[PDB]
Amino acid sequence: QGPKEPFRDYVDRFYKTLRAEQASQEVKNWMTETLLVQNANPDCKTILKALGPGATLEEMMTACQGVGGPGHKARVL
Amino acid sequence: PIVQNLQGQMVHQAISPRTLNAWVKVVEEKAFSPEVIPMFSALSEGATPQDLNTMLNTVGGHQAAMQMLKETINEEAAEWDRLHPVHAGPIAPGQMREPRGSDIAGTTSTLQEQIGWMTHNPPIPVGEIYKRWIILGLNKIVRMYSPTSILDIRQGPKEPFRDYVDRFYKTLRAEQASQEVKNWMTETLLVQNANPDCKTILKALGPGATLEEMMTACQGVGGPGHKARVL
Amino acid sequence: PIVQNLQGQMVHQAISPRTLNAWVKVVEEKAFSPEVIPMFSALSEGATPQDLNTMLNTVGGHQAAMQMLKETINEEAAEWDRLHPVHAGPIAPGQMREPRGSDIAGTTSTLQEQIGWMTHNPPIPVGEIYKRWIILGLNKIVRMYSPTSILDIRQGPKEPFRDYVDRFYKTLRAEQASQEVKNWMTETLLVQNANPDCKTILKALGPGATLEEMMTACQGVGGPGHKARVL
Amino acid sequence: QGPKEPFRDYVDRFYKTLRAEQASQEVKNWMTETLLVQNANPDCKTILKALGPGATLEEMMTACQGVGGPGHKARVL
Amino acid sequence: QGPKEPFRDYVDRFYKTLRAEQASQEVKNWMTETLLVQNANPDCKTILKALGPGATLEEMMTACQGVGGPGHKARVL
Amino acid sequence: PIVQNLQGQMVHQAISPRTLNAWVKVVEEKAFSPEVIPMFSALSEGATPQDLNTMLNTVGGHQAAMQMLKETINEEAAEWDRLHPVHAGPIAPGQMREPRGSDIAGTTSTLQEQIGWMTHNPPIPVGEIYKRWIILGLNKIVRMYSPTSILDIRQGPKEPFRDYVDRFYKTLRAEQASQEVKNWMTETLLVQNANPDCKTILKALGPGATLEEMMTACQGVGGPGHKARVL
Amino acid sequence: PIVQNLQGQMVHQAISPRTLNAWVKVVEEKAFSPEVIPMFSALSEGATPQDLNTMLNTVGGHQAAMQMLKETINEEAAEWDRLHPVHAGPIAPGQMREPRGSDIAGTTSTLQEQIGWMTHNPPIPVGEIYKRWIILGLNKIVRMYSPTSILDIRQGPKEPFRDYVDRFYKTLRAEQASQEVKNWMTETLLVQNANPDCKTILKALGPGATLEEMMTACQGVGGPGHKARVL
Repeated sequence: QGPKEPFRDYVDRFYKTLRAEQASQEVKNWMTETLLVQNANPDCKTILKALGPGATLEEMMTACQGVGGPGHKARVL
Repeated sequence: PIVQNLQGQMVHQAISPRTLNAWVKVVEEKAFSPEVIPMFSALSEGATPQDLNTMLNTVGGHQAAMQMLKETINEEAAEWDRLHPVHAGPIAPGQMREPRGSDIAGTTSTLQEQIGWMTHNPPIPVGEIYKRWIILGLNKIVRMYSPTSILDIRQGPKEPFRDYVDRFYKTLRAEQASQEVKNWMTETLLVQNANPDCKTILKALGPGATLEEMMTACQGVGGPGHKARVL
Repeated sequence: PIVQNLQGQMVHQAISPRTLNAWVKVVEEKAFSPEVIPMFSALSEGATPQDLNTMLNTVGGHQAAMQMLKETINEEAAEWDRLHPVHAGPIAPGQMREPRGSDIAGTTSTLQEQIGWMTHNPPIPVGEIYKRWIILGLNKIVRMYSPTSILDIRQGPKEPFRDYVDRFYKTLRAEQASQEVKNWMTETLLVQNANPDCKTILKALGPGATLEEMMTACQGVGGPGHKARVL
Repeated sequence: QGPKEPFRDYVDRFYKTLRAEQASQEVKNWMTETLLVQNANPDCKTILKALGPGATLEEMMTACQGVGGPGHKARVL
Repeated sequence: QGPKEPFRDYVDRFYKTLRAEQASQEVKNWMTETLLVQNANPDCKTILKALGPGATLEEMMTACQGVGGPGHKARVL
Repeated sequence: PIVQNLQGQMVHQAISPRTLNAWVKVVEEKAFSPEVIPMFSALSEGATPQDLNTMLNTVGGHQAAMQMLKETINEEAAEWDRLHPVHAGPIAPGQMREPRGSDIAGTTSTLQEQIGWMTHNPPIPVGEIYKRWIILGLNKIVRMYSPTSILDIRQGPKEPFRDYVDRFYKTLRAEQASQEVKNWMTETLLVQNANPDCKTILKALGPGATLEEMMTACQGVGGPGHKARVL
Repeated sequence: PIVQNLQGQMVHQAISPRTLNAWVKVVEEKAFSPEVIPMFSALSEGATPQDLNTMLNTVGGHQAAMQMLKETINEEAAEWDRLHPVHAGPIAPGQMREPRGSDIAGTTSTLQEQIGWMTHNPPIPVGEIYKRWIILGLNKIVRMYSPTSILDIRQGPKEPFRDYVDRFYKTLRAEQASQEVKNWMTETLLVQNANPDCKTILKALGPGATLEEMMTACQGVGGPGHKARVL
């Protein structure tokens, strides 16, 4: 993920190439835990690390609809 | 999907490619819009579990939303399997082996066996429950999509009542709440977030006001007439 | 909808997706126009209550207007047991329950119950009544859509009769009045609302002058009744 | 109704004209209901709009009787 | 009702003398509809008249809970 | 009212003088405050309508409110006498004749007769309904006595959450709304009418916490989210 | 509460007006102070959930603590029900149901029903349990009340030991920590938080002794204001 690249584009790019997985279901789950913070840009990585381990995709998706993209307005409630 | 009754016993016919092209076009045009959720239900006919995954699997770009939805389906399927028509141990020969959470879907069920448990004895609503779980996942996706809350909608200095109302209904559509709660709020929130000029007109409408009367009251130019000095 | 005649008894099937696509596109572009109202009546042959309900729920851009229609169906359903027969409550075993006000639509009664009372016993016009109520809602939407009144619509100084008369007809569609009263109003209307250039030749056709004769005169004069200088 | 014209003169002038109209009752009732409010002066029109739809001449005149003058307030003339 | 006397002050005074009236219950109720507006000041009276005929004490109190002071935009101190 | 069981069958006794004097003083001290509503129910020990009516009849200065309460009680009696069974005119000998809506009232009933229906034939709940009607009228009075309402509550620029919530708790017993609505209102109101400094603190805590947890979060931060710290 | 036993069987008498006034006045004048907790034990002679609930509901302006306390009671009732589910559901004919965890709450069960399981059949201490739950709620409330914390206490320059020791003991009331931990803390805090002039006196007194001996020395040396200033 680039510094000006939004989180949603990065997630779509990950899921789009994950279609071509050609690998185990166990491996996909195992990768999914680390990959999101691992390939993240420095701007969004701080939040992803703050959420930390033991978080589902729904929980992370909910958190990430609050951070937005570069030059955006803050979200609160 | 399964079809035929009065002209003989039901037969599973392959879903139309025209419908698949329309689904791709709807996804390209407005993937995350709330209007997609009843459109999917409306197009769905003769629930055969295997066919229900075709809409999910033929999706283009927004694969991530479908993958998140599958985790919701898995949670619902597991909850159903363990708390509702739960079965585990031995069962008599020939029996349809009381379907498990994964077996309700095409994931661990093969088509000839699946069709067999649908047509041999009285209907089993396996596709119907699976379809309900998809609606529960779709309800989450519109919530994830939404960028504005119910309170974020306000009428600016030069913004018409018509376009203010449009935005209020658009965020209300994605609010996912009780019918009573939506109504109880609608009476005050429109008045609270309205611009001063229109707010005086709205404030004197009074309690128990119908949407039809609100539409007739707000129809004209909204010039001189009413005076709020009593509330 | 329920359909089948020549081959045997009627069977509940789904609306064509090809027709649904055609309906969706005209609704996207001509949403509040009365030209879509005959399409609704013509295409809704053999209507089943649940299927009619899907059309209302799948609304896009023009959602706010549709919410007033949702309220109207509920009020009409209530009126159907308050002004029209409430029809007791208790019923002897082996009879199909019979439809109460909310049972006319999809709100409280099931599809199996709807098909059951339309097939087992003489057909009940529940789909026709709901269709009638939806059309009544469309007439209300057209009424609220209207932006101008008969007195307000006056022909501009550079405006021709052909473009003015179109605005009068568009305005007239939303007036909801008896034909005799509309004729009675129409009689002096064209000379009353015409511009000064148009009025001199328009009133020169004789006593009153029928609308076809006014159109005939309009054809010969050309443009706003003067040659050249259009813009 | 002009700027200083009262409702009593205005309604009487309308009835003086109405009697010579020689036309069906439904047409008369239909034009009567909307015309009086529309051709009323701004000051009286505001009160007529506040009173609003429903009833017939008896209740409307009864309300107008209590309102008095050419609108605004009592203690002018 | 005086210039700066709110409805709450005025209504308490009206019921204070009604305690000592010693009259028929029907007559007291029947008189009350006219008496409340009759002894009201013109600023308060205009809004009381705007509520129209057939208005209960509860309805009048509900209106008087939103009238504001001895008439809005006029000093109370 | 009527009291006694172990020592023998029920005997009539009048209301205590300290209770009556305390009731007079509480009205002088605290007027129509919502705290008086549970206190009045506690003070009114033994529900005999004629004795309960004595508390209403001994009220001082705030007589104007009592007239509205009296009319409210008359409306409630009218509702009771109409909606619930009216019963036959004559009655079989030995029976005391069942109380009507107006029989609850002190004006229609005689005390010996009133005690009779609470000690001869099975006890009629006349006191329970008479108190219910009075409580319903007192509920209307707190709305009239209110100087502000929930959507008019707002946190000032320097106000700490303690000052803001002290005011909210004072108007809380003037809400008189359903628990379902009240829970939703409590969740929504506090965050949206908060000052910008407090909004950051509330945002940091976020949804998914108890009243105690939110209060603990507010307690720890100090002042409106920081203030003077001379240590 | 249910009064006496010597004369015969227990008799339900509503809470005394004098006790109710005294309780309401103490809450008003001392607010949310730690001293209100033993006063609650003192003014609650005879324990019945409904009567105890009425005392909480009679409180004036100071409603906020009562609302927080009410939520805490609900949690404790829920906890008792899931902690002990052994007697849950239907019971044999002749038994009056007997309390469930939620029936202990004054907002759940009825007054006659509450007395029934306190003396008409085997006594369950529901009132004493409700009092204990209230005390747990009060322990939580004094955390909110507290304005200064032990390590932030610094004795002023002209401030004497008598003000300082009083402040320390008053502050320590709301910590709810065990006596062994409190006694261990008490050993070093007194010389640590002391001002320079009083600190040397405590250092001089040194290890061993007891609070009476330390206070005896401090009381004997007098105030910090000297008449030479060797201090």
